[PDB]
Amino acid sequence: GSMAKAAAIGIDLGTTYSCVGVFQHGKVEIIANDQGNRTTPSYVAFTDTERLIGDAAKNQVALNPQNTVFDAKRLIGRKFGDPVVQSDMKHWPFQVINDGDKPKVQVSYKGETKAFYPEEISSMVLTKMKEIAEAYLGYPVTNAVITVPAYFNDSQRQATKDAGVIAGLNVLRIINEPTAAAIAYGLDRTGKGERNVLIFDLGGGTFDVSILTIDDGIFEVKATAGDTHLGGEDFDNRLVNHFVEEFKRKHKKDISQNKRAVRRLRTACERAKRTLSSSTQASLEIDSLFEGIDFYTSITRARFEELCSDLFRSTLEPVEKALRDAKLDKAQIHDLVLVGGSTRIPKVQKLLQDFFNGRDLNKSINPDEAVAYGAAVQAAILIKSTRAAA
Ligand SMILES: Nc1ncnc2c1nc(Br)n2[C@@H]1O[C@H](CO)[C@@H](O)[C@H]1O
Ligand SMILES: [Mg+2]
Repeated sequence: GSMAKAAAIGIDLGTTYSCVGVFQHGKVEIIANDQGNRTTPSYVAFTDTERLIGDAAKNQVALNPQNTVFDAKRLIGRKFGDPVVQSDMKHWPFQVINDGDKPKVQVSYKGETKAFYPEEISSMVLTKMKEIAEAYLGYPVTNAVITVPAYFNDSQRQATKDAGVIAGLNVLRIINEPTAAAIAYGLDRTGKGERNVLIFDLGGGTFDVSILTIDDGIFEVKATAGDTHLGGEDFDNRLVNHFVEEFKRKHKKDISQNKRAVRRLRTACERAKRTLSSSTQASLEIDSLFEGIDFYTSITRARFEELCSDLFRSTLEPVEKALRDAKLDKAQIHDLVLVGGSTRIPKVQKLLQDFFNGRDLNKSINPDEAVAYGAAVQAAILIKSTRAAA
């Protein structure tokens, strides 16, 4: 009669990390990749012999910075002359070239110089997310919902669809990331009446606040605000500067000019930062960090909180701005939703909860997974083809 239909997938195509989910048996499964990771780095690396995507690309970045591409989402659908592009290029070790006022990333790959459009790099990330899903489902996947930031314009949305098409995916719909996080919590399934929802999205490099109004399952974006210069990497930087100073005090040595030592320090700082979200202190243990000196130390959650105190407080400025733009008072927000791994920081949670006079934060769906979760819920809804009974 009618053959069983393959599941459709939800993909959060993130700036730094991507995530894939599938809605089956009345629930979402966020799919781990073959290294056991529930999120995959949005990285693509090029060598003389291979094209590596995800963890394999990020894990070899230290010695191949010129040919390992990341942050293509910051270039997608933008003109080469866009001031955002021009500023971002100064921070990237890979080459960005001008092709008819359209940026392309240029690398050494399989014996040649090759340039790729941002949508081609994103299609490579989407191919890896599709393969992650197919390894779990055990059959080919065709249909997907892909998410984008609410502030993406028509060109940025079309370039994201183009990336899905290059990857061999049928793009069911491009949906906003804050909308997908709200869908993950069923905030569009609460019946008749208006609900005001604030999405608090703190990423690796950027911070976004969105205010949505939901009325009978219909979403309206009421206000967006944020800080392009606020993310998890800024907290890592504060710990790096702190430990560089500590090594100077303790051993009378400045490590800051050995890239390997700085990199090993930063990698350790990011893990210590994650431990501090669950524990009140964390050890830092690096063997032969510089001049054969073992660096065995610790940091309390209180000291880390003091180090990033101004940065954590600054998340409340875009919250207040978004509320003024939406013409709403904080008491009028019905639901608060946390998105991004950096939102696990207890002090970040406390500052926001205190701002909203003790209100509960929706954080039960892993914040680095909520967007893919909502996208998977929507993908299953979009492929339904029920014919009405008489
Ligand atoms: N448990 C956690 N506590 C604090 N931070 C975290 C945690 N988990 C993740 Br993931 N992060 C950070 O989220 C960002 C995602 O690009 C990176 O800066 C990660 O370091
Ligand atoms: Mg995100």
